[PDB]
Amino acid sequence: KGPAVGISLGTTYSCVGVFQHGKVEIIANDQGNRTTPSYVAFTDTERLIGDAAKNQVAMNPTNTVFDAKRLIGRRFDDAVVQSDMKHWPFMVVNDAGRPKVQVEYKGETKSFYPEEVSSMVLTKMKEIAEAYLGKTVTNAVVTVPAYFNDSQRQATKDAGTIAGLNVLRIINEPTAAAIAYGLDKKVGAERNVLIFDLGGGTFDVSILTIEDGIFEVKSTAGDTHLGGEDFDNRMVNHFIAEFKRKHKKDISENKRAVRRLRTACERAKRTLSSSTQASIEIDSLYEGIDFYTSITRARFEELNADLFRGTLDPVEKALRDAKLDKSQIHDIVLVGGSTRIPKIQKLLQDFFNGKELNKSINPDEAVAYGAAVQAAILS
Ligand SMILES: Nc1ncnc2c1ncn2[C@@H]1O[C@H](COP(=O)(O)OP(=O)(O)OP(=O)(O)O)[C@@H](O)[C@H]1O
Ligand SMILES: [Mg+2]
Repeated sequence: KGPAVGISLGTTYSCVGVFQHGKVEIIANDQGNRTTPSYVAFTDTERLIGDAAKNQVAMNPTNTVFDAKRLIGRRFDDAVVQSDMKHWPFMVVNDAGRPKVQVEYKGETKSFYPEEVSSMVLTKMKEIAEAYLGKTVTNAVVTVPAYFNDSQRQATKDAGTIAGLNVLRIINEPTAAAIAYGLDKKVGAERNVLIFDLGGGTFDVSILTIEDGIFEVKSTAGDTHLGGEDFDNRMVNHFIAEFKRKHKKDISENKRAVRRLRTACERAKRTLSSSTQASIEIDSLYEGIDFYTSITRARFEELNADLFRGTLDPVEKALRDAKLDKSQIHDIVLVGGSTRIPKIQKLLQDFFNGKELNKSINPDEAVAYGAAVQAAILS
């Protein structure tokens, strides 16, 4: 037949994995990345998806779509939608109560339902899998946050159908993470697991109680507007200030300068999770001025201190609601690309009085990993 795949669809990135010969392989895309941006772009001549889309965002703000996960399954009159709209550089219109994204493709203006944008990303993932597997992918298990209602889940299932994917099942992201680590095996005991998920733009904390294979979400908390992007922003402002100090030039207005500076920062941030310092080299940032500088892990940590620290409040809240003390949680798994940050790992352990963190599986691949296993058994 055909190997069912596991797909995680995140607000900023997506990932696809497959279970074969007892091992789960996370499939790398055309650029060789193990995760693909959830970006879709429309130009005069083409429809760009993934890395190709994100790589040209500075040029096409109005026709480059993202955050479709924040729209999916919702209405236009939805307070959330009404708030989010204020920050997207693309158009969201009302179509009989449902929101739609309006872009210009090949001179003509077009509109898409949130699920159609997601189906585009889903198609890229399916494509990546097939290119690797050398076979056509039909069956799949897609992940969704635990707090998604039936409409949001419906729309995700739909986005899968559009892409020609037979969605075997939609499972929660935290549950997929648990399965990745094997925290679902029956041990004739009640296990309390805390899933700490800090991705690109969202922060989710979920306390699961696993009784004989059966998962039970006891509490959830977090911030839908706190993620790795907020950390990048802090770097940007910092460097803008420095440029204005060394050159007496404010580049805030120049959207190209800022958007290129941001890309440089996000990159330096990743290397800061291994090295203690990274350099920023950008040619002709503003006018013909080349911006050559660098940051240390120490400085980076200072810039996001309050943010990193504030991460513990949602954790305290989740425990409180679940009616558990720090000592009652058996396993803590790290999920989301942002958890690779050292200071975040330290901060969490200290809170759990030195308890060991589960983090051998790349945190941004954990959900995909778990869905792959789940997909495997489902076939
Ligand atoms: N080494 C690293 N250090 C810090 N952040 C990293 C590292 N590697 C990846 N990231 C960050 O992880 C984020 C992507 O996380 P992930 O791939 O889990 O996102 P996601 O599921 O789309 O997230 P969400 O749904 O929360 O937005 C980006 O902010 C990226 O900068
Ligand atoms: Mg994620």
